[PDB]
Amino acid sequence: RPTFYRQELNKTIWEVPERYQNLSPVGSGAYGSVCAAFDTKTGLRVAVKKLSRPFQSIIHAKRTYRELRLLKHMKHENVIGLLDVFTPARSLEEFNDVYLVTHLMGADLNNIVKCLTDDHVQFLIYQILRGLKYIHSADIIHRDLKPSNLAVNEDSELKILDFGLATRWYRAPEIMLNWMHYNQTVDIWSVGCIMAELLTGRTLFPGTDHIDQLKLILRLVGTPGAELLKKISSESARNYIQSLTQMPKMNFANVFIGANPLAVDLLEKMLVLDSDKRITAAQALAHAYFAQYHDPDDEPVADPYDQSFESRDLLIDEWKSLTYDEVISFVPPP
Ligand SMILES: O=c1cc(C(F)(F)F)c2c(-c3cccc(C(F)(F)F)c3)n[nH]c2[nH]1
Repeated sequence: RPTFYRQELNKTIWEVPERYQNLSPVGSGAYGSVCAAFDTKTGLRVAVKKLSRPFQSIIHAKRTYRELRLLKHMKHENVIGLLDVFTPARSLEEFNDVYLVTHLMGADLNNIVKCLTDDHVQFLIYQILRGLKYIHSADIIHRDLKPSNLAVNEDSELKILDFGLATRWYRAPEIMLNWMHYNQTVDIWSVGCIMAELLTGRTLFPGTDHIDQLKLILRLVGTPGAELLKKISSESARNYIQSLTQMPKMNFANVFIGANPLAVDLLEKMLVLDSDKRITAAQALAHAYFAQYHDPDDEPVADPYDQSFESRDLLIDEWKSLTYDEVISFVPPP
């Protein structure tokens, strides 16, 4: 056990081992607090997230467990992964705080949209796909892909954060409609919204609520055709969709006027209404538009990921304790 030490950071008390010096705040919400820090052990500058109220309820105890499990598993250069996880507690008894350490990045991909040429787009969307491809392959849906959770370095290396746990502007139509069985291509939808915005400077679907959000989607990709109408289970949804004014599928080359044609082509493939026909992350990597970056032996997939716990209803002391085992078994990466 290393030697810890204490300090007050704004509202919160922080108790981090001595290897992290010069804590400084960076942002905080109901995620927890994040500080910037120096890691003496590795020379790296890191982000340290102190979780807010890790075990208030059954749903926070599960959230905490899930998030430790996700971070422990992600090892890929376009996806955040865990440098360290630690607590001040020295037994299960006194365990009430969990800290996660990851590579610092602070800028997010919005902090760029308000500053975006063609090759900059290519490199940025190719990286997101290369990380979705890894993510999807362990059988995980990000579910909330959006500019603010895509972090970029000063040399424009990109990493996905906040995966698996979950702004309406980037959600697929099927989620707006509440479909309970959506597949991984909801993430590819959002990628489609994000590349649009980068090439043009504008939000593609700045819906002002969820009905609006959908009006604006169907305006570009058209109302459902019969092949798709026939796969909708839900009475009420079928009825919703089918009761709007019929809208034709727009020509993307008009709407994206003078974008690279290759880029317009990819969009047209990401933004298919029918989620069964949307391109996949692995197939999009092979698309013409990443001609300059695509390499099939440098686009790895993930180890299997045991998500069997998502269907367990456990006590608050049980997730707490499963988390604890996970903090303990943590083997730092090389
Ligand atoms: O019970 C359901 C409910 C839905 C729900 F998405 F519509 F809600 C669906 C969908 C589905 C998929 C993609 C896009 C759409 C669209 F946005 F075009 F309407 C619907 N496929 N199958 C369903 N079965």
